[PDB]
Amino acid sequence: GLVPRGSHMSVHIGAEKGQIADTVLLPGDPLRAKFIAETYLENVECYNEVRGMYGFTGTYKGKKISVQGTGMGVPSISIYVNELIQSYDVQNLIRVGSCGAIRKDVKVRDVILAMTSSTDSQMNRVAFGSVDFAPCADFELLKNAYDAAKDKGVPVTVGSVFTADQFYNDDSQIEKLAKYGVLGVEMETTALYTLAAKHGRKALSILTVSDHVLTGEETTAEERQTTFHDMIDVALHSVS
Amino acid sequence: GLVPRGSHMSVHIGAEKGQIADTVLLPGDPLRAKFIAETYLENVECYNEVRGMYGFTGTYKGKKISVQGTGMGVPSISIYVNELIQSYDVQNLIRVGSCGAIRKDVKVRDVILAMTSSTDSQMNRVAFGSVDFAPCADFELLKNAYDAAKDKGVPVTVGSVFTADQFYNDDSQIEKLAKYGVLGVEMETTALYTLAAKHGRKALSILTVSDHVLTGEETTAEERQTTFHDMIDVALHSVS
Amino acid sequence: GLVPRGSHMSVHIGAEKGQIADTVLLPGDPLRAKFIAETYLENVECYNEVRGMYGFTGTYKGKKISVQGTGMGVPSISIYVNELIQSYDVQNLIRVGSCGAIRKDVKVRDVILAMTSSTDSQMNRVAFGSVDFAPCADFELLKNAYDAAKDKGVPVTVGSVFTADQFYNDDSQIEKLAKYGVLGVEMETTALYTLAAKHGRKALSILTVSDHVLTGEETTAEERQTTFHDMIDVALHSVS
Amino acid sequence: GLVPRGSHMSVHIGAEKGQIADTVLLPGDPLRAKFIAETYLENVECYNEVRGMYGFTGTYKGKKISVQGTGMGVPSISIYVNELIQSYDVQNLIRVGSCGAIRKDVKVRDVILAMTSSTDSQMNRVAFGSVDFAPCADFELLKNAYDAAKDKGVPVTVGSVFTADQFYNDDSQIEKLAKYGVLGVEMETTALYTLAAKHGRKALSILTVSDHVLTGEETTAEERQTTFHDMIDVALHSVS
Amino acid sequence: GLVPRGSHMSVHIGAEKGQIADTVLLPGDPLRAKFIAETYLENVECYNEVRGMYGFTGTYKGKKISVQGTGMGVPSISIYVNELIQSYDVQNLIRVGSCGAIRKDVKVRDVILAMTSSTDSQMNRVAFGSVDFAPCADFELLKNAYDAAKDKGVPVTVGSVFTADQFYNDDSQIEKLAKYGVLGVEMETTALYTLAAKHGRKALSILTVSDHVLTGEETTAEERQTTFHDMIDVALHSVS
Amino acid sequence: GLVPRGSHMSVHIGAEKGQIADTVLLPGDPLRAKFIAETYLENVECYNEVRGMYGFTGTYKGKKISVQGTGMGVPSISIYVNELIQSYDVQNLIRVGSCGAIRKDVKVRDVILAMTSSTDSQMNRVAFGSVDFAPCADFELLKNAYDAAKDKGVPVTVGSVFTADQFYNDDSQIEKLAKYGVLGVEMETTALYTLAAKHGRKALSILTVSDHVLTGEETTAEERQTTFHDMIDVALHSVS
Repeated sequence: GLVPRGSHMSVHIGAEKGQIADTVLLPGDPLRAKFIAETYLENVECYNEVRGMYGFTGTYKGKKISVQGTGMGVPSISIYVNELIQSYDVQNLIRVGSCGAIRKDVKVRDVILAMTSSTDSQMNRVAFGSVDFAPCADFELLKNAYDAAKDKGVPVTVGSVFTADQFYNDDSQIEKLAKYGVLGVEMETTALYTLAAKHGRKALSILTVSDHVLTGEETTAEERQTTFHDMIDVALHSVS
Repeated sequence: GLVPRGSHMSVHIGAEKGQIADTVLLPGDPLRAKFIAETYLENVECYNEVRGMYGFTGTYKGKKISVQGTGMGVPSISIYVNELIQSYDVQNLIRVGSCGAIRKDVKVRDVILAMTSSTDSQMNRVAFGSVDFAPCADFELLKNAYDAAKDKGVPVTVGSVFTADQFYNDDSQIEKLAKYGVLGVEMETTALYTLAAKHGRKALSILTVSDHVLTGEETTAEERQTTFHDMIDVALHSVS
Repeated sequence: GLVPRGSHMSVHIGAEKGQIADTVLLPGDPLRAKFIAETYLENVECYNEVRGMYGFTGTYKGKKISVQGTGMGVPSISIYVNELIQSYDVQNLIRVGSCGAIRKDVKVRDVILAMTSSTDSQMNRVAFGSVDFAPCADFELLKNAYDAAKDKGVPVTVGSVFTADQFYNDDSQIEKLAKYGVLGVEMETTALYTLAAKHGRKALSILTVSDHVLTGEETTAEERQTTFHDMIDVALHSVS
Repeated sequence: GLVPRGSHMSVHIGAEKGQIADTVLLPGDPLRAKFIAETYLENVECYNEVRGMYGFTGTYKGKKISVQGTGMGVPSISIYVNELIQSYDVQNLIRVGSCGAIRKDVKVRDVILAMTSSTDSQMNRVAFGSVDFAPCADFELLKNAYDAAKDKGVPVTVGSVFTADQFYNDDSQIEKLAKYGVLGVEMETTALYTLAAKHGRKALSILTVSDHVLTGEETTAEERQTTFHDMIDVALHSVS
Repeated sequence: GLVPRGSHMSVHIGAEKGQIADTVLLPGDPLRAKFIAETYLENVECYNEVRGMYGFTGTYKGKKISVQGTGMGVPSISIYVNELIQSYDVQNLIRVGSCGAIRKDVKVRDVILAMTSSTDSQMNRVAFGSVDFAPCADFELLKNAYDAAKDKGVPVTVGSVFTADQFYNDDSQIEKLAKYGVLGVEMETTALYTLAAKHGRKALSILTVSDHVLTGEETTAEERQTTFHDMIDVALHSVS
Repeated sequence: GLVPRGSHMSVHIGAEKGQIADTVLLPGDPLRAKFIAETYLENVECYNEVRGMYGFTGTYKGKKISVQGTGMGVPSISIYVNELIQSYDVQNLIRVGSCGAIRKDVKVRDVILAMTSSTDSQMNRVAFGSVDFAPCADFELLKNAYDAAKDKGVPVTVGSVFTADQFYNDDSQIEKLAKYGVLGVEMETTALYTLAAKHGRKALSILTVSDHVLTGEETTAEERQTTFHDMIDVALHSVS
């Protein structure tokens, strides 16, 4: 190929049978996938370079864990999640990413566990028409993560998020969503939760606050990096 | 009035401030409201008879608790939940009701805790248009309920439900909903969860299975009554 | 059961074959069902106590008439109307209820006969998708009611209503509906008219004004009660 | 102009103030407008030739009546009805046209009076969004027409119709519409009823059967023409 | 018939096979169809008088060309285009009409070639539901028209238009459409392009400016008539 | 930062304003952006490494050109296009990518120029509601591309495409879209064309066939690489 190609079984992932673990962390940024795998895992290998969307496999306290970049937005993560599920038999899928907080009571240091997500994606209206489908986290994964946070005293907030198609949106309804108690905005959760459930696999999204969208309250690198480490510790402890 | 009238502040509830507790159990059937209050609570008073939609307040373990029938469907529960929240300052709202199970893996003895609900009600499209709003349980209540169930060894399943407008529906999508992991069908949760969140109150729906919609298999009175009691016990332990 | 159970053939109505008349009046309030049956009919029997949603049968000038509370909202009346039609072979279904007036020209003393109803329920979009279905009264019933009113001099207005899902609605379009000539808001007619037509039965909604929703002009008990009497007289004279 | 031009106040009608009566019959075919005016009215003048969409004014038993072709479809009739209402102060608008019957029980000789109409036009969703708006005939006009038919012994049916955007429609739902009681299909009524009501004017559609859509039962010229004459006689008598 | 009838094969066109050319110009105004045929073509015959929607066939530099009025709006043109395509085997369909300009940069003398059209017609949502279908001109016709205009120095602008259902529309989104680059508003192109494409025929809409919608800046007869002649010259040269 | 960060002015592009050209080629795959820049351009520098979404700038025959990976799907390309337009004042935006052909008449060697795109993205319904917005290519770029292809003898097809949200879609309407003349499926064009038009910039999507969706017929490496090189050659000649 002119550039790396996927496998016949997975057009966007150039891996073979067995190279991807049953449990996969899913950051949006493939360079964060790299950073996570190299910083937290042992015996790391890169199994995918197709489209520069790096995927890695290594071990955490003897258990195989993969870390796969998803890109941004429902259509991008849907491609990777479908291929992970259908071609690599992945069982547990945990997004680890950022969100923009939309309520003042959402604190910079809180690790957010998404129970569900609202969206302006049409993906579920395409499937259900007049039905509003509410995606749902796997409770076992969510509870294990909450327990991992609580056991250490890591601040954790459990609620809902909004999965946006338009990062830049002149027609945003973030103010109203915040009034209805939605915690923050990201670009992946609705797809991860819907596709995992449709195929009987377990999904969870863990998120940290990268900014406060409505107040412009600033975040610092120290705050963001500490909370990021807590997020990855929670994700890994919860599956251990 | 020709029949009992609501109060000026609450057109559908004939009570006065203080007569309803800050925690209210919400069965759909006002005769189950009566049964619950008289069976489980002490020193019970009926504070509402408007439209025969009985509401009661009594004592459980040193606190006042109320039990208010809601009727069936999003529009009916919305009227009672709005009035309880806005006129009686209710803080914790816990639906206790039945659902039709739509998956083989949902057992007759399972107490269901709804994380979220899908719907064919237009109530959220009316507010949000192109946005699919995903209603969300209060996790504090949900986790307390889960912990109460686990403490006794009551079987508990945590996931999503479908809030139907049409109990009889030629255009039902319950097969597809079940494929997407939805546990069962009921007629209230979307409204309870959306309105509680909009007003910063805490809600949870606890459900027991009254029938298996897709396999057709019937429940026994012994199965239903056992699980009903388990649901009420769990409910009475959902608020810290 | 712990509380009254429906019959096998009608989950929400605990009656047997023959106990319900072929002509049924449908107030929303089951206590008004009781008031109507006991005040206007002879030899009254209560055939349903399931969910406290009382239904009665008696005679009016030798004709059997039933009066069945429906509860509030499209989902609730849909349950009762489906069971009445499919399980008890009911032929004539006449709602007798209240509405909030939305036009200054609608007088508190006018009995309203609904030709059709607009709605924000999704029930018909669930069935028809891109089609806007316009529910339609049975003209024979409507004509007979109009003639009954005119023969005595009872004030009568014929036009359309709006069937709301949300009695409390921050996103109401009642101002625009009034500009388009809609008379008032209630919570049942769309379902009654659509379901009766689907099954080839005759329906009509007769309504009286409980409130002036936009002008804030209040109604008195004397006005409401006289007009209620006129409504029931029109319903019964019209079927005689 | 290269061809006849509308007036400054009415882009599609080349008339002056006063040339159009306050009561206007609205056939879809401008040649039927000519036929009706010439055959039924005295001292006929043609007030419009713009776009060949003929409009005429004459007298029937001394009352001024106009007959204006509308063309086919919601957008075409909307142009004429808006201009008639807004620029010529028209008060009573009565469509006289054809429909395709969609029920076996609709008889070829029955004159149809439309109480309301369903549609697949987006015109009302454009205005109301999540609301299904149900257009409504003026009851005074409808009742006058019904009484004129009964007085003259003309067979008459009253019910609802469907206003189609697509005369040829691979995605038609007319079989389902017929099951819900809809009598026939035409292409104008939703716009006439909605726009007349929006401006506080009176409208009615009277229709005769030109075709049996679902059965291909045949109609004859003699049947069609006799019933057409009945329709026009009903329209004119109802207005005098 | 009381007035002219269509043929059995084409309900709205009273012609026989062979009488209509494989290339048809489609003005909305049948009097403009007449003007075009009589002014530009030789040996003209009128093949249709049904509903006064005149169609003509003649020759231009020896080539058979038909000119068929369409009426206004998606439903009217859809009737004529369906019949032309399905009953008369028409291959090339070129609308020649007017539009209201919605941008300052669209000049009164510019001949507009529409690449595509937006709409508020539901015709494509009826077919595709959640999909936004974008109708597309045949590029060969478009390029031939472009080349014909350039050859003479006739000013030409290529871009998109908006096909409106409501010429008079209180809920218009013209301002937003102009911001997204849409050139003008007309009432036919979406239907023409969609139906031509569905049947593998070639379509193009050529348009001239009759009005500036947002500024009320005036056009004169001399401007409109000169540009009209340019439009017909481009259409005919382009098929020569 | 833990990984590369965007500029304050462009959250997802870590470049200084002067590092990006006024003309940007937009492949979905950032490794194809690398290949394009290294293969075709002189004096190449990489200006972005944020999220591994590489962007490069060099010269082609003396003209400054950038090549920026967009990722897959409307939300991803919308981020990059908004930042290019708003923060780097990019004027010409040309997607160079793959599509799945959906018609037998689309040949493997055909370079496709998209005039417009349909979609199942909700992005335009979010903005326009009841309006179907049809995105439009810049005709100047399209015509230059067409002219360049013809000059070289590269087979070119001009028509419409479908912008999918779901690469894997159980509810796909590909068969119907092909019937309506749509050429192929990709995941970016609607966003590119909509956002460029909204901001008065010029856009075009050029596409090559990666496979035949509906016949399973595969392409070969030699076919794909030949046509890729044709596409880039054409693109490098689309700006006037």
